[PDB]
Amino acid sequence: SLVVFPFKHEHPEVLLHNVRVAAAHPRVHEVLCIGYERDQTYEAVERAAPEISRATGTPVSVRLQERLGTLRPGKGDGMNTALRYFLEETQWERIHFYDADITSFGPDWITKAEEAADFGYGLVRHYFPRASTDAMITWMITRTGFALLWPHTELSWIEQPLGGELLMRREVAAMLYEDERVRRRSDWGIDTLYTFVTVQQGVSIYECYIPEGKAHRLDLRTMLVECFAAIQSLQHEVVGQPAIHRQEHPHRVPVHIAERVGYDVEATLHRLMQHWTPRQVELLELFTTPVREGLRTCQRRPAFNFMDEMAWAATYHVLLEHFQPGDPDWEELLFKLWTTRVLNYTMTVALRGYDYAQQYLYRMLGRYRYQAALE
Amino acid sequence: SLVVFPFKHEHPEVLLHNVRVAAAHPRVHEVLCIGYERDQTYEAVERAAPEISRATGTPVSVRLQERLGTLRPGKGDGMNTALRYFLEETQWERIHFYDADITSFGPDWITKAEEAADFGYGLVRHYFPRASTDAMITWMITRTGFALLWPHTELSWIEQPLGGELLMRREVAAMLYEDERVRRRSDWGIDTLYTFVTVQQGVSIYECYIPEGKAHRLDLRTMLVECFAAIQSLQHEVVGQPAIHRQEHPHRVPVHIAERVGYDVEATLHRLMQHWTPRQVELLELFTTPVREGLRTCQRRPAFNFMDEMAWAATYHVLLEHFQPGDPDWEELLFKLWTTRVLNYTMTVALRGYDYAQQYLYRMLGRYRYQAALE
Amino acid sequence: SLVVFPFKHEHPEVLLHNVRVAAAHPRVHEVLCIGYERDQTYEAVERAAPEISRATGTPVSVRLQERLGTLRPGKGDGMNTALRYFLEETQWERIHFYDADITSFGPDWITKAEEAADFGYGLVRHYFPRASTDAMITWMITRTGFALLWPHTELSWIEQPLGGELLMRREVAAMLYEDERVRRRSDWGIDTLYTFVTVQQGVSIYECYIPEGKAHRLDLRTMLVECFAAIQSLQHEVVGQPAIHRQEHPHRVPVHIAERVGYDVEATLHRLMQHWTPRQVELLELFTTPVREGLRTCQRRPAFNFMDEMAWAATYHVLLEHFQPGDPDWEELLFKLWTTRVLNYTMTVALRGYDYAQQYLYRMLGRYRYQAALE
Amino acid sequence: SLVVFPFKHEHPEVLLHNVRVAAAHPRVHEVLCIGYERDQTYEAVERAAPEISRATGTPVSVRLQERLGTLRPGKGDGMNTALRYFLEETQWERIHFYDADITSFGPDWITKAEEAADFGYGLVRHYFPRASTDAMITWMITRTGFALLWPHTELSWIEQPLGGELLMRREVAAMLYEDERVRRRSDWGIDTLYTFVTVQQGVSIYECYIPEGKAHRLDLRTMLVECFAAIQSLQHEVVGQPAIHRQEHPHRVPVHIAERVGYDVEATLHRLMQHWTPRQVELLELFTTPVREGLRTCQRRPAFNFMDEMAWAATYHVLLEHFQPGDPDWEELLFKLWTTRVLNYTMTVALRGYDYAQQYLYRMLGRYRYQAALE
Ligand SMILES: Nc1nc2c(ncn2[C@@H]2O[C@H](COP(=O)(O)OP(=O)(O)O)[C@@H](O)[C@H]2O)c(=O)[nH]1
Ligand SMILES: Nc1nc2c(ncn2[C@@H]2O[C@H](COP(=O)(O)OP(=O)(O)O)[C@@H](O)[C@H]2O)c(=O)[nH]1
Ligand SMILES: Nc1nc2c(ncn2[C@@H]2O[C@H](COP(=O)(O)OP(=O)(O)O)[C@@H](O)[C@H]2O)c(=O)[nH]1
Ligand SMILES: Nc1nc2c(ncn2[C@@H]2O[C@H](COP(=O)(O)OP(=O)(O)O)[C@@H](O)[C@H]2O)c(=O)[nH]1
Ligand SMILES: [Co+2]
Ligand SMILES: [Co+2]
Ligand SMILES: [Co+2]
Ligand SMILES: [Co+2]
Repeated sequence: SLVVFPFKHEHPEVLLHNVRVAAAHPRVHEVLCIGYERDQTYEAVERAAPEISRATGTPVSVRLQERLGTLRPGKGDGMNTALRYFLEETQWERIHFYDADITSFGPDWITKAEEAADFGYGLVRHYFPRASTDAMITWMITRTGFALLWPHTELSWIEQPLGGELLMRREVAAMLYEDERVRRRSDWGIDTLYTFVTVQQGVSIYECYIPEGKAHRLDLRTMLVECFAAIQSLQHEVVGQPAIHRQEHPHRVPVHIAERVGYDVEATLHRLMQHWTPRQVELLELFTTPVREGLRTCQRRPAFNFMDEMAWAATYHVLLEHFQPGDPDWEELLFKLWTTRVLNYTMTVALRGYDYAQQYLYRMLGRYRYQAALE
Repeated sequence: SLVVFPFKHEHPEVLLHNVRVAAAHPRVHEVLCIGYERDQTYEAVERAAPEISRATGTPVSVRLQERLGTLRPGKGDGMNTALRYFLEETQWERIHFYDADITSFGPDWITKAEEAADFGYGLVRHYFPRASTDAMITWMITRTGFALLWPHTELSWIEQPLGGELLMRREVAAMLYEDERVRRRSDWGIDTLYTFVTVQQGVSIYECYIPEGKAHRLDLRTMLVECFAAIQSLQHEVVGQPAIHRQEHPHRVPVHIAERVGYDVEATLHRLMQHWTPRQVELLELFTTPVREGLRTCQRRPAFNFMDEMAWAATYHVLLEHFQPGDPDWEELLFKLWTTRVLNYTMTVALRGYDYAQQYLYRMLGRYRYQAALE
Repeated sequence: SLVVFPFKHEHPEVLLHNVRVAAAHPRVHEVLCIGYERDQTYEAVERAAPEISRATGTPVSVRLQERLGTLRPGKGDGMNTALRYFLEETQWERIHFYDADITSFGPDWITKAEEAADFGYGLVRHYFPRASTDAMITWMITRTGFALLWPHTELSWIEQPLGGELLMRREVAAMLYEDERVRRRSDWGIDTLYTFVTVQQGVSIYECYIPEGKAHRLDLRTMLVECFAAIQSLQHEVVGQPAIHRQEHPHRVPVHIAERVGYDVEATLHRLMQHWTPRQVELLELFTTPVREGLRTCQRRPAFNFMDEMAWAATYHVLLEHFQPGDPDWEELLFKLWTTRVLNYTMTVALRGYDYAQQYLYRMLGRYRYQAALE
Repeated sequence: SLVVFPFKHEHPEVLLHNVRVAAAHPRVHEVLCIGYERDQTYEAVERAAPEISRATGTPVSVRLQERLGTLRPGKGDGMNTALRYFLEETQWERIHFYDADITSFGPDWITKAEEAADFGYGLVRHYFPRASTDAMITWMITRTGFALLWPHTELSWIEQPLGGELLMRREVAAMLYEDERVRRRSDWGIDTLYTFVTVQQGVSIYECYIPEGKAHRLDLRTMLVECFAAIQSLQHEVVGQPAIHRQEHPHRVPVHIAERVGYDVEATLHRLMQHWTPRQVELLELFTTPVREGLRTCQRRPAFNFMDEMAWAATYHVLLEHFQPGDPDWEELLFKLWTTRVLNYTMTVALRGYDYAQQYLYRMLGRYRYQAALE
């Protein structure tokens, strides 16, 4: 198997540790790191590589990403470069991707994915326990979108559709790399695209649980806009009824993960009152009253009680239809709109406890799916 | 929709309450109670029925079960009689079954099923939080069997395959009632059969979670042997890869359920030393040494440490191949064998806490599925 | 025993229920309700009383509170009126107080206190599980104060020093009513004074745990200022080393209590920007820089990250030394100061989970006790 | 301070690690290991000592225990030897004891005790989270005894009265070593005696919480009889009302501790049926019927449902009055009697979950204290 670590700016020792873990694994035949630019991380890896592959017997190499897509040159280009290399320059049966920033990485992650692949599956996705104010793009943007636009499909059931830790087999990777839609997604939209098109092609999927969680490095705005844009670009797509989808049963959350805070609330409330623009005030005219009045209040004081579940779904539709990717005002507006949803969820749900928050989030997708199936 | 309550011996007020709840529901067009015999429960319902249907506007009636199967006349005959009535004497689009003994029954159960049915599903199964020493037939017999015999299929993933609370639509019911295999299962085997053949036909299934649990009346032996027999009778069947199967994400277990005890341990230990027979001691010759020696010890003192996970799987295969349904010695032997498994799980797993027990049980099915895929 | 319910404005049926519970208890010899004014609740009780005491055999009566203290005529006057009545016009050995608003009241509360009293104790205080954003006066004002000013004593170890549910025996009541310091505390300061002087007199105290919690009616400002003022007035008091103090071991919090929210965050954030005054801005000159700059920001936008644990202790000392009871500006400033503490605790601690929040609060008192012992 | 590790047979590296931890601690001026005999552990320490003390600057030495008591030469003699050494041959202000077998020992244990000592306390006891089937001597024998014999005192409130991890200051040590009762307790009875007489002298006590628990090496019979014997020997003692006793607030149990099993159930059930004697059967004549009949059943099959809470208290009184220390039949009978109590608790309480078990155990002491205060 080929194991791939895409990296942009990262601590050399963190990446090197993961590289060494992967190389030492009996089922890994090659390690490839794909870099954004030729920075210090890059040179650090390039120096260590001869040594690592000499010690473990499995070859390790670095490359810059190629420009394969047509959006902002980001992780997509990184990942698709690995796909191309994997497909065109190696003979290996399977490819793994893991984020380079991971500090809780162990041989077990590779084993669990390899074993599931042996069982037949075409895509194996790792998924993790998460703090109740983490993963707000995942929940309020990706999974919400999937639920609202493809309620009868497997999409919204996938636990971590943005996750960069997965194993695909050669034919699945070929399938995706062929696909014009995924190829062009050079930015943060790439994981969304991998998730969507594998499901749309009826690839069978297993979700691995990694009980110890994904410790990593601790931009949010860019990721938010590009994820939403990814969903918007797919909105007219047609998806068949489910292929095989199974998920390893989750363990209880680790205490240290259940007990941490996703963000700085004071700073977020502040941020909500900044970067206003007469054009944004105008754009709000497109939204339902509660939302329009709600968000306008944020010029003077933080307001978010208005942005409950049903308000957010209404807002999501309007965004789907009018959001202009690349327009600074629309991006700021999406950022602010989403922020109020996060804040509302934080104060009315997250503050009720980890378990309450989980039961809520799942019920939220269910309510969205049901509503969607009504129209 | 038609709502059906199969009853044998039950407290009249308990059943009448459930009947009244169902009749009052806006989506229920008829209630049917199917009785084993014409006892006091029966006459109680028959007297109340004119009154209830007058007050709610939806018709309510009682009938004796018909003899439709070829095994012991039990619940199967009860449920298939309802199927027949539903298919042949009404025009309704959907049928529910709920156990008559349920005391925690509420309009919600009907709503959740009807809503899932609207979504498209062919079978909707209710499932509940359960005490860690409950559902030992479910886990050690049914789910174990499904995992060991059809590891690549959806069968072992179904949460409560013995569950009597479900909704099917007309074509799914027709399809089951048609089927020689389910029709003949007049005994406790019926839920196993409903579960098996719906999955084998690729019916799409949704599992509803009812967070408050299923409070009901608190024979075990009969149920055990007939459930095992059901599985044994299906052992040569071939099952395709999964159809659509989705399950509502579960809430945390209610405290009162997590904190209760499934059985009397002292009495069970005693029961293990009773009803011995020279023929049973001989039959043990067919089992691996640890098991044979283990079970033999039980003539003098309770012993069960020997009956771990791998020992039970070995035992299971031997049972599948040699267990003679209706033979008193085999039934007693199955009962004792299983009892050791339950005791072993109780002392080495359940005693470790509710969560540990759950993570264990799910991993057990996984280990069994993996092992089965190996041969 | 005499059981006493002090009431101001309450639902007649809620109080009448509690009255009836107490009167029906075999250990209760009289029930007394003490009213603030002769409103509808009062007339409701006065009408029902003859009937209740006829049915249960134990006498029930209502009275207006007398003016016995020298601050705002509030709960103190209510409770001391009961004390006077108890001591001067009855011969009973023990007196209970319970808030009239309680809806989870049961004969058990009385039993548990009566049994503890039998054991020998002089004061029995009931304490309950509480939502993690509840009891912010209790934690940030009363317990904090106790820990900061009397670190070596039992005071800060009392679970719910503001609690209105307790049982005292005749001599304890006599001792309190005698005391000019407690007599004069006619306002919300009274429970603080009851707690302080019983500990100062070395009365032996037992804390009863009521596992179901105290459901009650759902002013904050007046209570806040009067509680703080009570502490301030005691600040030069000397207190001896601990007498007997024991507390029933707590059960796990009920889910419904752990999962509810103390307050409306948006509204609180808004309130923090209101009722400013040039005089308040000036008064801030007396506080450390982080706090002064912090609170000032609140004229434009909510700010509270600055008001951590240590910042709060710093603030507390300044308040102890300069806060003028009755001065509208000081009262407003204390309200805002405390609100920022609550917000800080909410976002950095409470959001981490009920358990984390409890471990934190107890460590906070520890950190405060230690710090105080240093000077 | 002097830190003492008493050892009998232990893994050299485990003890040496703890010695090195203690010596490296800035507050520790000397380490002393006290051995049972001159075995391998002993020689291993004797060799390492020069080296350790050389490296840390704080002297380390080993000695055999002196024979100072009049019972079996065990741990008591070991600890009292340390006491003597401390008092007679050093000038140090404080002494710690820690079990030598501890594998989760850290500088933190010493710090927490030293800081509490700084606060004024005479005795500091460490206490830990424990598995719900651990500490059955502690609960069913020591705490139960203290509750039943001295209900109005602090004794039954001490968390871990058998605990070997504590810090005492010079005068407390002197006071104990002076005392004929404690001196003569050369066996396992010693911790019981340290606990009892410090409380009887009104020494102020603080209980430190060590949240990570006490991992140690995994005889039971001997310990059981000598702990019971200790309590029996004190039964006519008179104890005053409480001196100062405070306990650090506990954190949530670590998962790994909540999830482990204190013993082998099958083996225990077996053991209950062994080492019977006609004289034991006769001795049972002294006990209440349910118990006499119950225990007799154990000759044929395990029985324990009979040995609930009230049955155990009745049994305890009989034992207090008739148990003959040193009589093999009485010792066997106590062992069996206790074993049924443990089994009953295991099956009716422990199996209900860790929290339920704790709430139960504390209520048990409460029920016992109340019952005791009745006569
Ligand atoms: N090659 C490449 N890697 C990237 C790029 N952007 C992010 N990454 C890497 O993708 C992985 C996930 O990114 P990260 O910033 O940790 O986002 P996270 O998903 O929030 O954990 C990390 O290894 C990043 O170094 C990019 O533009 N090119
Ligand atoms: N008609 C009919 N109903 C039965 C028969 N046996 C059991 N039942 C009913 O089927 C439902 C489930 O039975 P129950 O004894 O509660 O088993 P459990 O809850 O699944 O353990 C109850 O309503 C019983 O009254 C039978 O032979 N005929
Ligand atoms: N007699 C009298 N009772 C009062 C007064 N103020 C409050 N109470 C009562 O004291 C009890 C506690 O007050 P409540 O408003 O519920 O405060 P809580 O402690 O936050 O629950 C209730 O029964 C009130 O009706 C007062 O001025 N006089
Ligand atoms: N000096 C001495 N130490 C002993 C004796 N018996 C036990 N110990 C030590 O006392 C400590 C506690 O004993 P241990 O067997 O671990 O019992 P437990 O941890 O309380 O169950 C350990 O360090 C033992 O090595 C004895 O007779 N003499
Ligand atoms: Co990352
Ligand atoms: Co039932
Ligand atoms: Co109230
Ligand atoms: Co030990």
